[PDB]
Formats: sequence, C-alpha cells, structure tokens
Amino acid sequence: DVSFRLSGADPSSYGMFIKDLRNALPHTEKVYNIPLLLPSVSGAGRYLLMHLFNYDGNTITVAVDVTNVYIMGYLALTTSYFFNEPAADLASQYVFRSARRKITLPYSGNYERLQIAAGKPREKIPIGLPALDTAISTLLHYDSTAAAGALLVLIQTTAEAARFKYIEQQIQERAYRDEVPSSATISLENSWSGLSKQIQLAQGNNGVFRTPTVLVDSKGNRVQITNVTSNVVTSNIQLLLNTKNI
Ligand SMILES: *[C@@H]1O[C@H](CO)[C@@H](O)[C@H](O)[C@H]1NC(C)=O
Repeated sequence: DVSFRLSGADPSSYGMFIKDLRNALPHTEKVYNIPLLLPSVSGAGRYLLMHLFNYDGNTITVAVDVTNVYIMGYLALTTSYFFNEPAADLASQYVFRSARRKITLPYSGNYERLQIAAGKPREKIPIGLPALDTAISTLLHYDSTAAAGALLVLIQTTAEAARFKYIEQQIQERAYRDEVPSSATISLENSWSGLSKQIQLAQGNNGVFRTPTVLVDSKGNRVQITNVTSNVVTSNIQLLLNTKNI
C-alpha cells in the first residue's frame, strides 16, 4: 500500500505519496476526466492502509475507505483506534485484527465533531509536513483530545490533498513550515461532496451544474462554480465521491 516517510521528506516525495494514494483508490469510470470512486466495495478490499513514518521512524498505519477517502481508524504499535461510528466499527472487522487491544475514540470522525473534541476550528490548526510529523507522534501515544487535533491535520495532509491538487500544493508550500489553511482550502474541503455531485449531474446537462457551488478563492472572494470549464473542475479536483453515496 502507500508509504510516506517524513525523514527526508521534501515537496517532491510528498507529491509522490499523494499520487500513490490517488492511484491506490479504484475506479472504473471517469467523469469529465476525473476518476469516479466506486459506489461501494465489499471485504478488506474496501480499505486502503497507509504507512506513515514520523521523522524518527516510528510508524502508524491508517485505514482509508476507498470509496470516499475517509479515515476510519489507525493502528499504533499493538493498539488500534476507530471512530465512534457504525462505518468505522464495521471497518474494524477487516483491519488491525492482530492488534493486541482495540480502542474506540469517544467521537465520530467528521471534521465538525473532531473540531469540538480538539477544542478548536481547523482555521486555527497549522498544517504542513512538520504538523503531519507531529500528528503522527501524537497518535502513537493515546490522548483523545490531542488525537482529535492530530486527525484533523492528518486528514488535511492526506485525504484532502488527494481530493484536490490545490491542497496538495498548499501542503507542499508548508513542507518546512506549518501554516493554518487558507479559507479557500477550507471552502474546498467542505465543497467536495457537492462538487462531486454537481460534476456528475452535468453529464446530462451540457456540463452545466443543476445547482452552482459556492467557494472562496485564494483571497477571501466568494465565487460561484456554475459549469465544468472552471479550473476547480479542469485542474483542481482529482477524485469524485460517487453520487451513489450522497
Ligand atoms: C461557465 O464558466 C465560465 C468560467 O467559469 C463563466 O465565465 C461562464 O459565465 C459560465 N457559463 C455559463 C453559461 O454559466
């Protein structure tokens, strides 16, 4: 599966990791040239395992649902941790079975619940490769409040980077220094579902969205995406959540 080593990591090798990750997610069709994620999968095949090594070489393995790129849990040494979610729970039936013990975090994994558990919105959580290296370290040794914050960083530096090229780029700019995410980045992260959907709906509407998706650009300006010619569709978005999951 996909490995990433923070020791010696530079924008080039991170880009290689994000590409491996995108390439590990299965799809049969493409919609306007963007890989479409499957409606569902059955078995251990529904999950991808990422090996993340922090600067010092200590590792966690993270489980990602390959149909929506959600993190469902992770393994840290002999302990597995999963979110307080039916899906997450179901996932524990296929990975990290050889874990000595299994812990279930008090909270579910949506960005909103994790933000509460962490005690802060992600508009204030610095992300980047250094932050990812810290996140990894934080999850090795249990603390659930710390973990909520580290997961928000991990999700943004992996799942969200995979889904959007602009975000993978933001993280590359923060390869040797963390910075909180731009509003644009937040807007994007929040618009994945809608965008994935509106892009799929335009196949029978001449490339025009039933409903326009509102974002903020790389400077605080609210803009509307009405059709697939926009750069967010042509250049930015790299994966589509199958509408059979929206
Ligand atoms: C399509 O998108 C372009 C570029 O974003 C925009 O300028 C144009 O007005 C849109 N066309 C329609 C018919 O919505």
